[PDB]
Amino acid sequence: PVWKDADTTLFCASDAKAYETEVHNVWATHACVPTDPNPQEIHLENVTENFNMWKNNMVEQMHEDIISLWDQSLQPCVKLTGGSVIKQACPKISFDPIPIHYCTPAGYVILKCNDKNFNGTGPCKNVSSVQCTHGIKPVVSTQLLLNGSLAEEEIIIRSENLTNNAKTIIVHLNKSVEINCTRPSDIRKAYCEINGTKWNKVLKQVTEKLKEHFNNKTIIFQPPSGGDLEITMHTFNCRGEFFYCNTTQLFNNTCIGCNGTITLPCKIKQIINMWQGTGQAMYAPPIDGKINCVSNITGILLTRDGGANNTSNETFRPGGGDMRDNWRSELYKYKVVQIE
Ligand SMILES: CCCNC(=O)N1C[C@H](N)C[C@H](C(=O)Nc2ccc(Cl)c(F)c2)C1
Ligand SMILES: *[C@@H]1O[C@H](CO)[C@@H](O)[C@H](O)[C@H]1NC(C)=O
Ligand SMILES: *[C@@H]1O[C@H](CO)[C@@H](O)[C@H](O)[C@H]1NC(C)=O
Ligand SMILES: *[C@@H]1O[C@H](CO)[C@@H](O)[C@H](O)[C@H]1NC(C)=O
Ligand SMILES: *[C@@H]1O[C@H](CO)[C@@H](O)[C@H](O)[C@H]1NC(C)=O
Ligand SMILES: *[C@@H]1O[C@H](CO)[C@@H](O)[C@H](O)[C@H]1NC(C)=O
Ligand SMILES: *[C@@H]1O[C@H](CO)[C@@H](O)[C@H](O)[C@H]1NC(C)=O
Ligand SMILES: *[C@@H]1O[C@H](CO)[C@@H](O)[C@H](O)[C@H]1NC(C)=O
Ligand SMILES: *[C@@H]1O[C@H](CO)[C@@H](O)[C@H](O)[C@H]1NC(C)=O
Ligand SMILES: *[C@@H]1O[C@H](CO)[C@@H](O)[C@H](O)[C@H]1NC(C)=O
Ligand SMILES: *[C@@H]1O[C@H](CO)[C@@H](O)[C@H](O)[C@H]1NC(C)=O
Repeated sequence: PVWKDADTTLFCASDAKAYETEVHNVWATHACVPTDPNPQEIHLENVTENFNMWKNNMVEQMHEDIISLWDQSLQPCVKLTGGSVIKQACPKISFDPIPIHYCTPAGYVILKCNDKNFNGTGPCKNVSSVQCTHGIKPVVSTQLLLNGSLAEEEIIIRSENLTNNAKTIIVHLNKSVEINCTRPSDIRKAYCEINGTKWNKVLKQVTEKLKEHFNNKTIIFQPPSGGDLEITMHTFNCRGEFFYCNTTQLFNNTCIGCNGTITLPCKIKQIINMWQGTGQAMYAPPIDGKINCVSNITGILLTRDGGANNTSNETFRPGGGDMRDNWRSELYKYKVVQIE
């Protein structure tokens, strides 16, 4: 077996159900093939391969997919794009993401890093070859990574350049923390419940691994200092509704009598700034009754403050400036190569 580094157009595979009206199933039924019924993972013995999650074309490929999934799936009452206004019908839709497998065509193969504490760049000594990645849910989110996979041993810090403060940091947790978001039966006010004990325990460990990477300086968390609501708030879609939740209680440092349930104030917003970059979208008011979603916090997006090089401290705020890193945090151990 011999291969070289290569980019190629991938196809997608799903367990999408053709009878479903849910938009991710609708999309993957007409835009993906069925899941590999006999997927074979092939260990490459005493091969060491280099990987680079920040320089990986599958990320931009998955990105183009999720954009076209959202363009076909969501129907706003009004789109505000490039100085024109298009207004269509905005019926409520069924929204619940499903895992998407990414697969190489003929003559290419996907390599998978399996070293447990791989950080995303550098050599991997435990390499396998696969035909499709594992099922990845396209969870659109800010501040927290939701419903993703877990690191298998220690918590991992991922960055293209930790000494560059403009590069987003991906925190891969080894322990999921549940975040239970409810809009009960003003109709836009909602709330997310988190186990404070669980979260403060994990974040303590996040601080200790960050301190391992910032030469034992004191690690401080802070809320985002300004921006649009999509930045200052943890946003996500629960059943077609766009939730905006204040996380200031999560990135508090004293709790690093607060060991019970954190209750995060949330609001369902009709008008949003589109993460596609294309502008302002307006949706209809939320459905009647209780809107609940229980998700797994599996990672944190952090950007570190600048100008503290002569300081005792490093101060980190939640979030990043590109949906692509959400995809990166599940595609980090994957690499396409051309078979030579
Ligand atoms: C001229 C600029 C237009 N710009 C935007 O409209 N922006 C600016 C930035 N590129 C990305 C921002 C974002 O994160 N939106 C979002 C929407 C829904 C969910 Cl569920 C979510 F988690 C996040 C939105
Ligand atoms: C390499 O990874 C495999 C698959 O995840 C796992 O069984 C173990 O960590 C390693 N095994 C060998 C033989 O290196
Ligand atoms: C990733 O691992 C390499 C060693 O292979 C190391 O040089 C690099 O700094 C690591 N990245 C981070 C963000 O720690
Ligand atoms: C998670 O990682 C930390 C170190 O990063 C470690 O102390 C802790 O035991 C790990 N937890 C689990 C459940 O593996
Ligand atoms: C990381 O960022 C710092 C400051 O932004 C820069 O001086 C350094 O050259 C960068 N390292 C790499 C490997 O690009
Ligand atoms: C949440 O994480 C647990 C393990 O931490 C896992 O068993 C469960 O399936 C996850 N839930 C979702 C919706 O991914
Ligand atoms: C989520 O919260 C609601 C109300 O706060 C509660 O009724 C429900 O049982 C909770 N679910 C889980 C899994 O904690
Ligand atoms: C938080 O997790 C602990 C274990 O870490 C568990 O015993 C407790 O029930 C949880 N508390 C809440 C409020 O969910
Ligand atoms: C950082 O702190 C730990 C404390 O456990 C210590 O073992 C380690 O040697 C320190 N490293 C540096 C470079 O100060
Ligand atoms: C989050 O809540 C705090 C008070 O708990 C408030 O001061 C802050 O302005 C809120 N964030 C936003 C973006 O409104
Ligand atoms: C995470 O997965 C659970 C179970 O599939 C789902 O109910 C929940 O809505 C998901 N969260 C998000 C933000 O998609």
